[PDB]
Order: sequence, then structure tokens, then C-alpha cells
Amino acid sequence: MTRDQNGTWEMESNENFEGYMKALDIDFATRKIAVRLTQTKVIDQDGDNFKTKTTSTFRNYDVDFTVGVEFDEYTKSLDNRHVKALVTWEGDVLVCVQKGEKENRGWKQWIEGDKLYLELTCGDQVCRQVFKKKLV
Ligand SMILES: CCCCC/C=C\C/C=C\C/C=C\C/C=C\CCCC(=O)NCCO
Repeated sequence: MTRDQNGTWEMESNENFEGYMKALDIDFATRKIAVRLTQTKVIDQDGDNFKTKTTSTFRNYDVDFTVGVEFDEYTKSLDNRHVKALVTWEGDVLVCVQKGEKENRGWKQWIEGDKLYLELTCGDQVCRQVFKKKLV
């Protein structure tokens, strides 16, 4: 029973964020800033209801969803695309498919220990992020 992802999470690694961004057509100048940043993720979870905020000094991004309920996602200030997003549970892994103009776009997020893992995929590019839980 590791579906509880509540907390504030601080990035410790960000593998192939460059390639993921390039697959989303983010311009070089934006990538130059974005690749350098430590991100923080705040997850406020009540059962299958999630409110998430991802922050950095350069851009912030909020997305709220209920597991199992498809929603309209506009990736404002990121790549600024519209997708149909669906989050499901695969075991205790949170899986999101972002159906739209990019093939094989989605993410997967899960807990191990005091770490949160987030794998983001677009096309043939996978970005692997690891976050450590912040003490309250
Ligand atoms: C918000 C700080 C990062 C700002 C980056 C600025 C410009 C790069 C442009 C496009 C790259 C695309 C997504 C950023 C990666 C990760 C952001 C979170 C993606 C999510 O949906 N996670 C699941 C939340 O439940």
C-alpha cells in the first residue's frame, strides 16, 4: 500500500530532460534555462483526488485530476499543447496517457522509500526524475 504520494518533494536528479524537451519542440533558449533547474513538487492527495504543483524559479505548472477520469490538459508555460489526459493506477504506479499530437506521450509516478520517481515520455525520449521527501 504505497499509493499515498502526499508531500513536498525536492528533485535530486533529472536524466534526459534535454531530450524530452527537444521531443516536445521546446526552443533552445528555453531549454538552456529549464535544464539547469531544481524542481519542487507538492502533492495534495485525498484518495484518488490529486492536486499537484510543480515549481521552479523559471516556470511553475499545476495539474489537478481524479484517477480514472479523463480530463482536458493544457500544458501552459511548458510546451503549451492541448491533450486529453487520463491517469490510472497500475498497481501503486500512477500512469498518465496524454493523447494528442505527440505520439507516446505520458508519464508514470510512484513511491519507493523516501523517494518519488517520475518518468516522463514523449516519442522515443524518456526523462527520469527522482525526488527526495522534504521534512515538515
Ligand atoms: C514546472 C517546472 C518545469 C518548467 C519547465 C519549463 C519549460 C520546459 C518546457 C516543456 C517541458 C515539459 C514539461 C516539464 C517537465 C515536468 C513538469 C511536470 C510535468 C507533469 O505533468 N508532472 C506530473 C504532475 O502531476
